[PDB]
Amino acid sequence: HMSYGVRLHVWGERALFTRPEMKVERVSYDIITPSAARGILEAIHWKPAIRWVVDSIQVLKPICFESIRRLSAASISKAIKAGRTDELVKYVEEDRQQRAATVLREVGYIIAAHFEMTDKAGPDDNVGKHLDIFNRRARRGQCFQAPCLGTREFPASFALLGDDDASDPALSGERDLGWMLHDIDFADGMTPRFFRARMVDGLVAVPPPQDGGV
Repeated sequence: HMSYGVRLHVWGERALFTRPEMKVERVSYDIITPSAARGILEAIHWKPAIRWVVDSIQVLKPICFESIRRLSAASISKAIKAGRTDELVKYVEEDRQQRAATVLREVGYIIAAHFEMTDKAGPDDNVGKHLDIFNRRARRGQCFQAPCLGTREFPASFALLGDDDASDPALSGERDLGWMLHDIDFADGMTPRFFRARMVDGLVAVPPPQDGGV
């Protein structure tokens, strides 16, 4: 059993879909990953009975980045000159505490997903019930926890869209966004998988699990 697809407009001032291979600095992927999209639908509603599957992502806004940080050239110079490692250690600890990042700026996507009923489904569980809890909640802007744009420091706004339906020159045509995190192993909820994302007039089809992921 699967639901009809829902459609969820998500956006924010900033986003950070952390690239996993660069495990020192935090850099964002060019667009929301399927796992982060799944993770937003689950924030609105999830239960063991159900499995959210992301089918496609529509990028609404141009891909722009920004260097951001949450003690400078001359201070280093002076503390070395003054022979003060204590201050130099404080400056190092302090720099790490800014947790420098390269984040997406002013984003907005449309997530197209559905859920499938799981083997954890009880007699009281069905598509109708669970689809209606989701829609009621999304319409109302309420959720189990605040959805995020990749990391918890970036809250996700969202509105539910209707059933039906690319004019930005930056988004049109076929574009190869290359390899990116697809989603995490359902099984151990830890070992990541990847797919080559391709974008057509904003639309990025998302392969299912059993496929040329990794």
